[PDB]
Amino acid sequence: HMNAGWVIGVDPDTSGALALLKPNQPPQVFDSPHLKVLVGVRKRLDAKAIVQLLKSFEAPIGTTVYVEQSTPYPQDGKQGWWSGGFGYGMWIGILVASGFSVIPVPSSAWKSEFQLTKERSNKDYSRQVASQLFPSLSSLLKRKKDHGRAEALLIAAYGKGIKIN
Amino acid sequence: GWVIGVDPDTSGALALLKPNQPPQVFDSPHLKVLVGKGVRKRLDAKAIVQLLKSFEAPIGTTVYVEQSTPYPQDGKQGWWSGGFGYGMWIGILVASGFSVIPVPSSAWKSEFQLTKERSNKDYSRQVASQLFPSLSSLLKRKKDHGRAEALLIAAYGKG
DNA sequence: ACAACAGATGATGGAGCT
DNA sequence: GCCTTGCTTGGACATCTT
DNA sequence: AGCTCCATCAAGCAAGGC
DNA sequence: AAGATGTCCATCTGTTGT
Ligand SMILES: [Mg+2]
Ligand SMILES: [Mg+2]
Repeated sequence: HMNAGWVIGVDPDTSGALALLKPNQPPQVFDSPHLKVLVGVRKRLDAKAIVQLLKSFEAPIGTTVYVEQSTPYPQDGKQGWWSGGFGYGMWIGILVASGFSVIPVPSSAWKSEFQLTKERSNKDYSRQVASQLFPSLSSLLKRKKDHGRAEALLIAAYGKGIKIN
Repeated sequence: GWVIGVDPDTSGALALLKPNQPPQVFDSPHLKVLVGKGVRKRLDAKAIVQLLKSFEAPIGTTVYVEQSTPYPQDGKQGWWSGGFGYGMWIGILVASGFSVIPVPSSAWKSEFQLTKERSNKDYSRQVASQLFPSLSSLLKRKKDHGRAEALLIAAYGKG
């Protein structure tokens, strides 16, 4: 049956974001909190700020959350393979440990519902798509670096349409 | 008062040191996921959460987690699994209210001496079964490296 | 400083010394 | 079956096409 | 702060041995 | 049931441009 609860979508990359769709209320989008961690320095997801961001929502138990399940290319550096596994594994861990119902979503699935093929590609037009589905947040999607916000929104609007049990 | 040590890899362990109760080690629960062709073993986050909750440890108990630092020669997939296990344990632990402290693999050497010569083929399992003779039974097979590693991280944290 | 862009795809931690 | 050893170090996923 | 060394794994998948 | 085919990302580091 059709999901009437709260729907969250997560772009788990280190410049990713989380979108929160409540029924009958305006959509919201949040950039993922990060840290300067010395390794010199790079960005890691901030688990502590994430959990307190999730705590702030005060969502019901078992609220469904759709997490993009992404898969680096053979030519991407091993460091990026590591970071990829880290953000994904941290997001699942926090969400599962926080009582959310977690659904991984292949990148192809949500891009499929919104007709983001080679022509009119997701990188060049996903922000625009998110804008016209959620006009109230189009101010936060006016920049290239906001690609993450847009994906989180479209992952959420994808999962919203998935019938549940 | 309580000390937990965690080896975060796909066949790692978690060790739990209580005051006035014997020490304990647990294998990390895993499920089987289907990636590409064949199946991969991943940490089961649902089961880990249940495990921690069963401990009934004080709020904000300190958990030492071994840092994942793979070699250049290692495959990309193993870099990814490394980051995954590490980030998942960190996620679960922080969200469950524990206090996480990352520990490098070499950190326990400073307290208990280890060297490239006379390398740990089975050396780790010996140091842990010395320090925790209660559990010498569950350390007698090579597969039990991860349990020894969890214990030894725990003993570093405690010390 | 913040952003957009271009290009390759990459170890890391630590102790001793300058 | 499970345990150990030896070896490289690695795409995943959906869609056509036999 | 720099900069020399130098030590630290693991995943994943075939075979054998039991 | 397979097998070949197609089509998807991103990190991390400098460099340029607001
Ligand atoms: Mg992504
Ligand atoms: Mg280890």
